[PDB]
Amino acid sequence: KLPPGWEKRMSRSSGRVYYFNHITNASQWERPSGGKNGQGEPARVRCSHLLVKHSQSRRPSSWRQEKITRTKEEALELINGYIQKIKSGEEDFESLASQFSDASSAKARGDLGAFSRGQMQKPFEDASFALRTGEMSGPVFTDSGIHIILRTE
Repeated sequence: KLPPGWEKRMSRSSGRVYYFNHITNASQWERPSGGKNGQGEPARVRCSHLLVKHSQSRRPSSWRQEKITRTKEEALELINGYIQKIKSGEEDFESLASQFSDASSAKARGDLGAFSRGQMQKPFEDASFALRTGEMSGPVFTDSGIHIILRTE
């Protein structure tokens, strides 16, 4: 049971049971599903994203700063921080993407418009098509950096 990529898990050195998606890297306390079959994946999706680049990004540079020097671990720490902030309700995805995304799409609040498979980098693509409308991904790693993805359509 459970939608694609989803599996029930438990925290190490902890007992907290939760659900994790191996494709989007998303984690949540709520069970992802409460019967539709042969549904497959959407042929086209619309997603927004928040990208945090690091020194190993295929291009350690963005509109935010001339030279990206933070490491991958530092970027992941920032990504985890944005996720937690969005999940608490303290900040919203759009405002954080507009302010802190190292991607130029920040001017459009992270919105990338609609796309099909074969257009984006594989990891980003895989997470995007495994998301259901309104869902947000966990940390997704690509050559560009680390992203937080939100499917809007």
